[PDB]
Amino acid sequence: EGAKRYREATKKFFTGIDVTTGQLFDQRTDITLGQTLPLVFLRSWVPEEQGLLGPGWTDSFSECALATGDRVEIRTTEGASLYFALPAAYTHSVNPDHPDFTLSRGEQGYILRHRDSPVSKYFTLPHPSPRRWLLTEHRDVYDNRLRFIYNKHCQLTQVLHSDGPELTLLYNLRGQLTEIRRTDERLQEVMARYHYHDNGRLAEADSTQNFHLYYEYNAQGLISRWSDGDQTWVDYRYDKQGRCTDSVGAGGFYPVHLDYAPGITRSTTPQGHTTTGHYNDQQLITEIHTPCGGVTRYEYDRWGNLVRQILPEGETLTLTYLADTGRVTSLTEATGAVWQYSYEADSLQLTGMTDPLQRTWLPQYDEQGQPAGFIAPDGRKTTLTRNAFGLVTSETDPDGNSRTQEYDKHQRLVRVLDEENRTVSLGYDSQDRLRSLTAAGALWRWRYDRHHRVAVSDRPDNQLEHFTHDRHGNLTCWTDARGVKWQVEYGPFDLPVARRDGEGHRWQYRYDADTLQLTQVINPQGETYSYTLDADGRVITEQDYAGTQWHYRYDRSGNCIEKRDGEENVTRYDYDAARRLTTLHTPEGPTRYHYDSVGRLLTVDSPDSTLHFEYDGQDRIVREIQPHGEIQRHYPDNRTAERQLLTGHPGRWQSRREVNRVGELITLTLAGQAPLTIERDDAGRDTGRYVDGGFILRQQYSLMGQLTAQRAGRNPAGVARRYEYDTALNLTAASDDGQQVNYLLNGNGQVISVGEGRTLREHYQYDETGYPSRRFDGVQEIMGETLYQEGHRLNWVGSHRFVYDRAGRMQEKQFLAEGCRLALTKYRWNSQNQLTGLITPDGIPWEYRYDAFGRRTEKRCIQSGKLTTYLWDGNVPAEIREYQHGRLKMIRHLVFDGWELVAQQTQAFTLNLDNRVELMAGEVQTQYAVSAPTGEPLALFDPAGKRVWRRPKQSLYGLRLGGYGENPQLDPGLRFAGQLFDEESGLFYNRFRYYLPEATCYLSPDPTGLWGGENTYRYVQNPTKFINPLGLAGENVFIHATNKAGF
Repeated sequence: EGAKRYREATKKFFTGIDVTTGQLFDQRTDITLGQTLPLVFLRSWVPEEQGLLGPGWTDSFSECALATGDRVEIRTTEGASLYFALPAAYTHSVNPDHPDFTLSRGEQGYILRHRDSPVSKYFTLPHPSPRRWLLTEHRDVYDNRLRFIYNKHCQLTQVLHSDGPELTLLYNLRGQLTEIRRTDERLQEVMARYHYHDNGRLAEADSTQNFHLYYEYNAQGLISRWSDGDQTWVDYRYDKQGRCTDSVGAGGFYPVHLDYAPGITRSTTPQGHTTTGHYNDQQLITEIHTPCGGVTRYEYDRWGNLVRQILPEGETLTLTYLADTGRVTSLTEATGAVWQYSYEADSLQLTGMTDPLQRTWLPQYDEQGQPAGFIAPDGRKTTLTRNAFGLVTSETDPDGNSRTQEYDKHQRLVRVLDEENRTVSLGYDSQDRLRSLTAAGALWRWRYDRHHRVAVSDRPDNQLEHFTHDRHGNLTCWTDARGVKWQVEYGPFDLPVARRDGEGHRWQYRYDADTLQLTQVINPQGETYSYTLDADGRVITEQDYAGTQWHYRYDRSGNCIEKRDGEENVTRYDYDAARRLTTLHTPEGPTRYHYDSVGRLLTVDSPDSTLHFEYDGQDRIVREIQPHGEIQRHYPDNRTAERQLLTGHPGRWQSRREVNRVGELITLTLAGQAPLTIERDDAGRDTGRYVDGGFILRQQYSLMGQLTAQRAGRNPAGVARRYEYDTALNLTAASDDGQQVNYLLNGNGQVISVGEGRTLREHYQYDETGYPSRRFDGVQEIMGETLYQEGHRLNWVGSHRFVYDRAGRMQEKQFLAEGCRLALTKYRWNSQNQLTGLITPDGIPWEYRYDAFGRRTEKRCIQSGKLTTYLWDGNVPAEIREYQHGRLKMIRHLVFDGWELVAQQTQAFTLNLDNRVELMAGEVQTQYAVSAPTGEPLALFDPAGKRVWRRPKQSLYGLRLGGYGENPQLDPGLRFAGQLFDEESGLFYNRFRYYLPEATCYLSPDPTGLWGGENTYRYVQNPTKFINPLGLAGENVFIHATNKAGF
């Protein structure tokens, strides 16, 4: 037939070119406006079609309908038309091959609507001369409109949007469209420009909001070369039948060769690796063969609905349909879980979904049939409200909490009022660019360049930050409020090839030609980090800056089934058909995972521990079983939670938390004690905690949200502190009781020196890579020239020499004094997680055990009888117990609010009779904490308000350099956020890695890789403004202090 099936553009497979036809796919958006319904000028390439922009180019404004007396054809902006049979005996028609569209008869012409959209298109203007009907408007069910106005001689001159926006089209004497201008409330802004070759084919397309592109054509009127005009281009060569055989981009990117045969298309790279398609007579892809092997197969209904998918290992996903509706009723996963759907009879709109656990959700619909909330499985309704224009003005939860929105006369959102009656106010330029935002008495403003990109930001503090974009919209330079410049450079495809710090040091990147994945990083000291890719683009080996290597192997479907490190340790993985990890094999044994029908973990079994979980209804966890204890969460209410810990000398601990309708803790209650009240500001920051007639804490914040003061005590000595900040928001000074400390920083915000009363206490220097290593003094003098081996691995630190393992772990530490004999500290790493495993100091050994999540469970020393056990409530401890000679010394129950300690209870046991009795069981004592921003506890207070413990004096990077005060036994054991102190070794325990304070570094390389950061052994850039709470990736403690160009 003289037709081609319509495809939805998500069912098409591309290389470089549509594999099924050898046809170039180009589709570019040039304008985008409007608030209620969108006004979008989009153009696409279809060589044998015409419209605005001349031969070959067609666009959203030139859609039309044709009617051959009883059949109607709609010419959409895709490569094919829609066909409908509409006799004079019928009001509406549907075609099973594109069942989303319905065509209905109109007053004059036809009306086309897509099921899941509110917008309908009216082809109701006769073109004077099958019969051609022009597009005349779009209309919402809300009677919003977008009107197309034609002059005499049937040119489109204007497009009017009922909100306000309004476009004028302009033509030259040859009728060629040359410009589109926005002509709206005395505006004259030019929105796009077009230029043509002498033959009238489109030569250029300059778009204010988008890109400037150029086009060249071969002698057969087919595209030969498009370019950015600066560094990007792709080149195309064609066969005698119009099909594309070769493509090459700039820089050697995307090199493809295509071979065509009837039913089969194979595409090959310059290396000879070949992908193979198969497709059926409807141009639906049936098999894909990848170059490493592996065959994926698809099977279709007679109307081209996908019914079955088989992955190359045999995972089979099946579907079933409601005969001709095109509506899916069952989806069966490869694990056998069945999902079920049902639809309304009169109109094919979803009335219910059932999941494999027999929970049912019911969608709800307003008048005009637009969604209006849902009924949850519990029977609890959520509702929505809409103004006369269809904009959501109210949303409501079954608790009665509600969120409210208000709209300008141009239907722009101008005020958002949230569930806690905090308000945000917005402001707009005449061109609808977001000009202003008022959030909490802080006012933000922005200015824009001629391409509608942010030029200047004007912060609440009256500071100016400047942005410079290239013509393509890549942020080439950022200038912060100190005038330091951060710069980054872009290559052939807006891939960044280099970036330069404010100190001026430069980094470089290299990309894979076939896939544009990152394959190399060059250090400012010339060291290199590298990936090697498979034929399928999988990473099969990576190599570290120091030259450590890892190797991987994969299965047919793409899962990773083996890892080999450089110590010859082979880790293996087995997966279920849903790609969940199901077994882990290690030199130390198997670990087994078990799941339910829905993907919820029920049991992890491991060489030395077992975890169990139970869930209740809303996928809250209600029980956990761990080694050493249990947790039982009650949840009596939507805004309450009660936790009980049972451990065992049987012990129990209870707490209750209450929440302020927006998720923030506002009260804490410990069983035997009067409650603690937490106050919240309009930004949700904690401004104070108090116990009635007792402890009170008060805190102040700047308009940039940084903490500027703390005061605490028996309000009616405590702590009394102040902070000062730079204009780039680095901390410059801190003071307590007048003892001011001063920090000075280089052009990276790294502390050069610490002065405390004009005396210099500490100073530091940094190398070209940012490692906090070169001459430094905190407690001893560290020299810079013997600090590192080959790749930021430690060589000499004072009188200690370090030896490293073949796998890049630290293996020994040697105190080579030359006056004393050998002192050796030994570490015994395992393989599952580079867990420390064991340690031998100058004498007595110590051993550690871990859970199945990487969370330490024990710490034992058999020689002296010391054991420490831990119970965990998530990413932070819940209970700690400490034993010697088989009896308790201490127990700590701890409550956290984020990474910041809020309260602590402690019982202290001691035998006094020297008889087999656990004597003098003491009384629980509650302490309330005051903490620094980066998570270090500063002081602890009695509920009555008396201070009972105070932090010793401390170095920038954590070294203790004062003495212990009163009550050293009440020290919680916490350092920066996420870390615990090990006094036997002087190491700070992060979850996945161990930190050495004396060297500012971790003992082992990053568990993830370059995702964690470019610096594999560095802890953090600045201990006073960053935290690293898991061992994986550092983050800013305050928002608005983040680097906007990236790092």
